[PDB]
Amino acid sequence: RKQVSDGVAHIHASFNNTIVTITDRQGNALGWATAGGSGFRGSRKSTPFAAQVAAERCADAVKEYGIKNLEVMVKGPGPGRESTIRALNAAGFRITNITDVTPIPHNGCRPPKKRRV
RNA sequence: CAAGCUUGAGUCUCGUAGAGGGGGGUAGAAUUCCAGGUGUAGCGGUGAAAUGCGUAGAGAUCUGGAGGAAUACCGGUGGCG
Repeated sequence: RKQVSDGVAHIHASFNNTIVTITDRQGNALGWATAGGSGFRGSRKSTPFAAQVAAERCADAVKEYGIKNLEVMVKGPGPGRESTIRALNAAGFRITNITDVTPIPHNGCRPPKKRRV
């Protein structure tokens, strides 16, 4: 548990959940928190409020590392794309960059079939 | 039947556009898998769940590798056959 002061907030904003992982510049994870692990199951898990409290709890899992400036890498179409960024900025964090890294295949693999719901 | 004619039908000259066809090569993004680092209790999924994966360390993230398939943007009641 040494001091970093330079982190990256990897937000995995899926349709069903939101996973926030704070790593250093190299990519080694220091702490993480999810919407499902913050007391939300089912319908409450895929909400911007659950993502916000997950970003709040993940920012507390790295208080021993003393991060002052951290990057934001958003990935996924689900809710909590901007809610986690707001919850990270409100937690006393200097957001230096925000980046969308959602994977886009250049017409690669075949996706599953449509749901006849 | 015989001889014609050039307007139908073709040949030649010079260019133009095109996912037209057959063969070979190669590029990047992504999925999956394998090995390793960080890291910890969830992940995944749904109307809600459960089956399923996960403390034998999953999911997340980072690095390297393997393999196959299809070619985002261009891209368009656009083009060729």
